[PDB]
Amino acid sequence: SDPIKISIPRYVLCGQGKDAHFEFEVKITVLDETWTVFRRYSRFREMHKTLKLKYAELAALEFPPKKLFGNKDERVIAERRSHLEKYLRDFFSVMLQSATSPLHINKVGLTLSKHTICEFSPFFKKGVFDYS
Repeated sequence: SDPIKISIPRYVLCGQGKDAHFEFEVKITVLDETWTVFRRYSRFREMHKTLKLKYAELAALEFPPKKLFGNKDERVIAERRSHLEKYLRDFFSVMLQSATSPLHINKVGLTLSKHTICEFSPFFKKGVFDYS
């Protein structure tokens, strides 16, 4: 009844020195299949810019800006985690509603599986550190 579930349960520190940055643990579930990808903010933002020019309705979504107080402060990172989570959830909400989308709700007896999502955007494909 609710075909695509997503959460961001935690964020992890990657890299060493000043090249160290945060990635977000994205847990995705479609039907009864779950997998997890690690994605930094930049990758979310590029995903949004890329997909917005292909599906105009996404422009009604507010993407979270990166915040000028303290990239060093984990409280900032935690707020960002919450916001990215809400964003992904709304992203799929819109993509389930929009008729010209490959994700649209009319495929939910048919062709919507891990595969539809993974192909829909390289953002959701299992790459290196990602896992199922």
